[PDB]
Amino acid sequence: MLKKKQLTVLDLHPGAGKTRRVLPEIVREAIKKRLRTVILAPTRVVAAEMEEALRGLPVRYMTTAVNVTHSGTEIVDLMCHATFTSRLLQPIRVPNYNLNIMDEAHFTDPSSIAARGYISTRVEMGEAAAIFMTATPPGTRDAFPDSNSPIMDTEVEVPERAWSSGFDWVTDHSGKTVWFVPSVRNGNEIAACLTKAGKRVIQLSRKTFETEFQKTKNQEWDFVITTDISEMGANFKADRVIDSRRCLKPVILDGERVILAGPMPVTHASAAQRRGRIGRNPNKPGDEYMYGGGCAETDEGHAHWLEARMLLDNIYLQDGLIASLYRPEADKVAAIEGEFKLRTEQRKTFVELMKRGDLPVWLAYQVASAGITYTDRRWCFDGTTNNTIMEDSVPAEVWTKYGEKRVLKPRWMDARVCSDHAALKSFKEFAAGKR
Ligand SMILES: Cc1noc(NC(=O)CC2CCCC2)n1
Repeated sequence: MLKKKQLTVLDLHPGAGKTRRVLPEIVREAIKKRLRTVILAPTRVVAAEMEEALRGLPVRYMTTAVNVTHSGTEIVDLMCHATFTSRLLQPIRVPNYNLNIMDEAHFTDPSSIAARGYISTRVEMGEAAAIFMTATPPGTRDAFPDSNSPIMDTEVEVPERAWSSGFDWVTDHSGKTVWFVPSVRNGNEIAACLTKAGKRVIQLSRKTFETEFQKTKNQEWDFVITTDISEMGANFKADRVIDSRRCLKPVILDGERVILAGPMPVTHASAAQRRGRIGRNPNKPGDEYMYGGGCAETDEGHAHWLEARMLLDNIYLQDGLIASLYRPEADKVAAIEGEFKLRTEQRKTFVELMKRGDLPVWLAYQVASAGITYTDRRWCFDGTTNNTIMEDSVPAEVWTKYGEKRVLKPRWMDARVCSDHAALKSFKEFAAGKR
């Protein structure tokens, strides 16, 4: 496993103990061999759970999700997927880790795909070893993998709107349900319907995950309404998963705008991970998985793989060489390696628009490659009229940094900047020069 030029896919079924049993074995083995090691957690929630499984082992925790005084002599680093890729993009020294361990290595967010591309390229160059930990490696066709205890799989019509009748099985349940919805706004409507029915609902999304997930432990609940973010190692004590089997897909249209297409079927990997939230207790057979559609390989043409190429094109590897995508997922995008390579100043802008600016990768690239500096926000208002951002059927309005009320009308339209109320609120602050 740990010998150089080796990439190992640890593809044990969900709940088989890859994180709490195998990972500590690997780490103390790497420490014994004096292997400089990075451990990549998908979320800060998983990072904290890793500290529990690795407590007592000398691990440097490069995340504020853990309150640990470090000795400085640790050769094992732990950080989130996004942090790894961020540090590669920034002008700071990143060690050339001899061992690279990515947990929940199926994560399809751009910074996770890029991290796999960079790591797998170093392995292919014979410079490092890597272990990708996931029950669902890229290209999985099995949406019903093995589990610790038998699961009741039922294909059933699943609501995606509020309902008044026809779905008694949803509310008649007396256990705890994790419900995968295609979007935040879709989850809002389902959540309000359940709450009106007397249910206690917790809602999880990417922006609220590292805070709202604590509620699943601190208070009692009946339903968790979650987007696909809970595919990344989120553990619940539930006995039922309701799966719409649907997701949104960011799609670049004509190379000039990003739309959120769908909802449309999830991949087999996503369906397996959603189902894999339950059936994890061998002493509690008969957890239920209700799914409301089929699977399809909807990661092809998905904007995240193009955005991953935008990131990797701007990460130094060796002279002019450029890291390739991890080969099992390299065909999901039609992109020329290097075509998004920016020069020094435009690359700095690109990085700042993604970090401080909190813009989607694709949008950050359009602005940076147009030669616009980070604080120049005139592009948020000089787009075409079809690019007018709407909220509550009225055009969105902000006060510009000059003190002028203007309609939000970005030169490049990325639907992710206004996918829900919170997203648009953040983009309005950006357009106003507030960060
Ligand atoms: C999903 C999604 N939304 O935005 C992003 N941005 C990035 O992954 C860029 C990386 C990560 C941190 C800074 C550099 N991914």
